[PDB]
Amino acid sequence: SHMDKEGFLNKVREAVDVVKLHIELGHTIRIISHRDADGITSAAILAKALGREGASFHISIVKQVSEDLLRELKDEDYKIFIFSALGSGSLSLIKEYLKEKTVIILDHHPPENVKLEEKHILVNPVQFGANSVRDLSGSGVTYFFARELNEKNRDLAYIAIVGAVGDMQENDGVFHGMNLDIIEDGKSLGILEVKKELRLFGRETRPLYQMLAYATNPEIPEVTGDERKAIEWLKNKGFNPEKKYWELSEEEKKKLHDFLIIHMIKHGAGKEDIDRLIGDVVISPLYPEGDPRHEAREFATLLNATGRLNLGNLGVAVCLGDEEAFRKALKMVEDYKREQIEARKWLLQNWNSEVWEGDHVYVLYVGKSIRDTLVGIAASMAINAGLADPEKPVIVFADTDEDPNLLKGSARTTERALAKGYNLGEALRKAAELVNGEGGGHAIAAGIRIPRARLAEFRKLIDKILGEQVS
Ligand SMILES: [Cl-]
Ligand SMILES: [Zn+2]
Ligand SMILES: [Zn+2]
Ligand SMILES: [Zn+2]
Ligand SMILES: [Zn+2]
Repeated sequence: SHMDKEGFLNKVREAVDVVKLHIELGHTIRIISHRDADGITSAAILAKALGREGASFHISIVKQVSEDLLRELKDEDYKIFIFSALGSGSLSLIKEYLKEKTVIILDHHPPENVKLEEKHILVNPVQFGANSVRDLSGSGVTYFFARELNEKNRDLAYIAIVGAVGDMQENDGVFHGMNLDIIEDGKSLGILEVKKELRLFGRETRPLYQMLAYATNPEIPEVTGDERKAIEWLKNKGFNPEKKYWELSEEEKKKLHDFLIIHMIKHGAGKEDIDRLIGDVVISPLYPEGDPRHEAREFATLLNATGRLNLGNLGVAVCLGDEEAFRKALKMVEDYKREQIEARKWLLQNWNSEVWEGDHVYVLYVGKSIRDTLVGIAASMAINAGLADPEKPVIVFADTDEDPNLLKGSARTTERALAKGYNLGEALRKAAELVNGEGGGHAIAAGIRIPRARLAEFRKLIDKILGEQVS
């Protein structure tokens, strides 16, 4: 991909001029953001930037943009609404319910192909040639929005990268697009640094054997999910398994990298998984070593842990420096990682007996066996554990926490399937229209909410829609 970076920044300037019209008049800025790391960092960037301009703001951290949400926002008396890290897939609904309000969309998902009214400004790098999952995240769009508003907001560069890491925008091992420009801004201020290290969770707070056993993207053969074998392997290679990765010297890290690469080669791992095991890791000298805020992936996991318990507002406070909010949030990470471990064990046990395999898709309905906010991780795990054909997309459904008759689904696939022509966001958007649902997202990763009554109909429908995308 090749962005028109200046054309995108010109659009950012247009949105900044609009929001300053309302700041001048003392209008309270209504902010709607997503509950994962990309949305939480986005909300904190807006909260800090708008605080620097003396503006007032009201933040709501939500699970998605829905028609039910927009009907609630229609009755709110705010003059301007800012959607961050979401909203691109709901332009028609935003046009309908917020017609007489000013709306700013700071997002990176493929936008719905509809025209907007003059007071609804879409700020999306995809419209300027960006790859939606590599070149910039929602926190990155919000960062450049904040930077154009005030140059001092460059000190939010690390927070913006935390959201990009939460969105796995360095999933192939390196950063791309305007994420590299954010990194340069943070390096100029000395608030972040890019290392070439093991790209796994647990650099700061986990012992080495849990860092290896937790690895699911990519998995480490025979070691993933088995802390006892991880301990044996580390000791056999001359490492203290209880030591943390940050406590290793640079010489020991390189020795660990060599052993892991040899291990994956000996067990037949693919080249793409080997090449992304070691790569860009962003750390921040603003925080001490051993603190999860010191590394972007641990920081993002910490924020996701707060949003998992409907406490994303606590995660926003952590980004803004609330140390008491940090002390609470730190106690939420362990149960978050444990639930992912149990989710993988449930997948390995029940995939064969429960999965619905069509000609172009896997559809797995877990009921409540996996939390609805974890179906995206579950779908990726099925691919990364070898349960699913890499060229066949995986959709995992779970009952929503709020409505047992409503399902939340996440679709995930690989680059090999994208080469076949599959586009999960486009397919889910079309299928949702036919079963009274709401769906959309990236070509490689998308989500959908449908009534539980429509599950059997949806499986036949999405299999047909995906099959027609095949080039
Ligand atoms: Cl999703
Ligand atoms: Zn160019
Ligand atoms: Zn997303
Ligand atoms: Zn995002
Ligand atoms: Zn690149």
